[PDB]
Amino acid sequence: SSQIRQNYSTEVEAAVNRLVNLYLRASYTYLSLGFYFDRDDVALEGVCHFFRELAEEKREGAERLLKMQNQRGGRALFQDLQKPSQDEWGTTLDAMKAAIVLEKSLNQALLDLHALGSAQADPHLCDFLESHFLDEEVKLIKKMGDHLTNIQRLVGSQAGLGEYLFERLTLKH
Amino acid sequence: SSQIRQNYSTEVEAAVNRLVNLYLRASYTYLSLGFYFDRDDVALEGVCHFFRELAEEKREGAERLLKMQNQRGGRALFQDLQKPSQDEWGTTLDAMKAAIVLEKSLNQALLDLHALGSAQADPHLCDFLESHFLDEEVKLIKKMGDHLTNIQRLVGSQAGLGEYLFERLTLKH
Amino acid sequence: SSQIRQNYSTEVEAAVNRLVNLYLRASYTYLSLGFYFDRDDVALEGVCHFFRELAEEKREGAERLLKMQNQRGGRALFQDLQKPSQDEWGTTLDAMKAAIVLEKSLNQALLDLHALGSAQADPHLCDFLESHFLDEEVKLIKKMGDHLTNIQRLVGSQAGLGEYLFERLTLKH
Amino acid sequence: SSQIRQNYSTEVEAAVNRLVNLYLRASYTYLSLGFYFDRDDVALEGVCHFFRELAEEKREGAERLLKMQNQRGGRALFQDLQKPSQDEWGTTLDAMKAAIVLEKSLNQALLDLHALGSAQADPHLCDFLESHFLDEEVKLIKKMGDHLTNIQRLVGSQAGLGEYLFERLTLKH
Ligand SMILES: [Cl-]
Ligand SMILES: [Cl-]
Ligand SMILES: [Cl-]
Ligand SMILES: [Cl-]
Ligand SMILES: [Cl-]
Ligand SMILES: [Cl-]
Ligand SMILES: [Cl-]
Ligand SMILES: [Cl-]
Ligand SMILES: [Cl-]
Ligand SMILES: [Cl-]
Ligand SMILES: [Cl-]
Ligand SMILES: [Cl-]
Ligand SMILES: [Cl-]
Ligand SMILES: [Cl-]
Ligand SMILES: [Cl-]
Ligand SMILES: [Cl-]
Repeated sequence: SSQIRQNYSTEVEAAVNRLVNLYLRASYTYLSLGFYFDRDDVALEGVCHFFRELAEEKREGAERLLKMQNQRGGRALFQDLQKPSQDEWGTTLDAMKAAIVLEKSLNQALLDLHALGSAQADPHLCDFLESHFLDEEVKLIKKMGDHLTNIQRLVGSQAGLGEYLFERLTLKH
Repeated sequence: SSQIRQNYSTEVEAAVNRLVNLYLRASYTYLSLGFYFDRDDVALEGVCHFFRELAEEKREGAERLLKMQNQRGGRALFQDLQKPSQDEWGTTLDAMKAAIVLEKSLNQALLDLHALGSAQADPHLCDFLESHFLDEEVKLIKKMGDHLTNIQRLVGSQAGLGEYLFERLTLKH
Repeated sequence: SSQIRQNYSTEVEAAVNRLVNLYLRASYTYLSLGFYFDRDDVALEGVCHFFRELAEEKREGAERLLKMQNQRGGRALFQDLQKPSQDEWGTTLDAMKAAIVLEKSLNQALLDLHALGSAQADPHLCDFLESHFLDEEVKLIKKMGDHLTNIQRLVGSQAGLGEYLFERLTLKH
Repeated sequence: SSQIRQNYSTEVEAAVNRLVNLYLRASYTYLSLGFYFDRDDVALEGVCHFFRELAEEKREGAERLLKMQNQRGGRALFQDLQKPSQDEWGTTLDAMKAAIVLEKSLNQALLDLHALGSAQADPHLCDFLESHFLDEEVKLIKKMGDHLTNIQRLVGSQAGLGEYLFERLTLKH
């Protein structure tokens, strides 16, 4: 491919491009989740901020993958970005469940790429994912699960009241 | 009218005087809303502060209109100020709905003056309203709508509890 | 649509959603332009930084449109994001010409939305575009044109040499 | 071997000693490259500094390997250091190509040691190489490739002029 490319399979190169597309899709999903909670008829500004911050983190993930692709001598290829799965996201409970599902899918794609790298004997790819993605995803998913449990505990008691309290007393605003 | 007056119609001059009267009326309404929430039998001090601050903003709006009237070479004319529409304002929900209606009426008067200025080819009037009124009104109305949604969410759960929480955890105090 | 919506046409609401999609498309295009110049076989890091910064500005444009859509009581709707028009962008000259074409298309969409707002008598939309988009686009397009002229002057003399010099002595790095 | 040695194969111990010899050889090569560019008849002081800094980094690599060898309870063994492959290194283009070849050979030796560690089930060796060598080598090789492209772009235009410009405007001096 390149003067610099060394030990970098076409299979990993393509899988990295696909991972960029997944991260950018996830970023777009979080942009939609954030602006839904800014609606005047939803108006949970801590929830909007929580998802806007995730939008930024997923775009920064994609950018780190793209930097690595060029450092390896691979070639970035972009594809269309599919729109998010919903236009309206329901309650904070519904939204957090959607978010966990999303992150679990990202985490499965990271694990699938790690396994490809291991099959291709590409230790720099495995190190990169271990250094910058896999621990961050486990930590995020635990935080989301904690939030889900707290929202569940709250909305089981009194849904509107509970959703307000969660936004006010757990989420940053 | 004046050594300085230029491109400033009698129709806009009169409409500006009427707008001053509307802004001062709105200021008076917010003074009544604020002191109602300071009643010992209502006692929502964040709500009182929210409306007292709006009272001040509407009087500052009127004063900016008056400064502009004199900068254009128009003549300020004051009329009686009608008392606010209610003597007691109900719950925080009722009060916020009254406030949104009030602001929407101010915003319609601004839009009507903008349209007059455009019909009279008065771009300094249009710039002035765009610079100092129209965006501020859209922003305020969105904030009020956000508050309304949060109060609704709260009082649908448990009215007294919800009203206390909103005052404590959304409004500044 | 909403408790707050006032003077906000369905035609402008839809056109704003389309403008968000154009700005996000442009952001994606600039992401591809930036990472192309980071290729080891292209390696113009000031050019990469110039387009990455534009990527960020166009995503911030989209986010400002989305905030305004919610402030007006419109509803954000997202569509698929088409991939950029090229996978490889040629020389700095070719890339800057692509970028000017892109910005001129954004500027035409802004002008078309301004004209719709004027036809719908929506002065808050016109103020918003005048305050935050139209001057910034004219300024950017002039800068790009200046760059284009300098690159042309350089590559007409000695293409590789000239492209290096432009990157080193005009672009930030 | 030792009171402390645990899970540390003789095969990895020997391969580490060989890697020390390769890193010290590379350090010596970069010392020769640096002083060649300090010749009065070559006189590219940014190029001299670039290779002297690499000389230092490769000796620090060797020293880190030696510290790890002792931390594992292996025994350092030193062999003769072969002289660099050339006495005169040509142009900056020629020198950077020599340097990339050198670094690719170091990177292949690191990958070969990683594979040995994986075959021997030595995760501390794999972690050590991933923490301190493999990412640094990928980053260095990308930088060198970027430099190579820029030098090529320059010397294709006007060789002496281009080499001066690269030294002056890319390399630190
Ligand atoms: Cl392959
Ligand atoms: Cl396509
Ligand atoms: Cl690993
Ligand atoms: Cl806020
Ligand atoms: Cl007149
Ligand atoms: Cl009277
Ligand atoms: Cl105007
Ligand atoms: Cl107090
Ligand atoms: Cl309509
Ligand atoms: Cl679709
Ligand atoms: Cl305007
Ligand atoms: Cl840099
Ligand atoms: Cl052994
Ligand atoms: Cl010997
Ligand atoms: Cl490892
Ligand atoms: Cl010196």
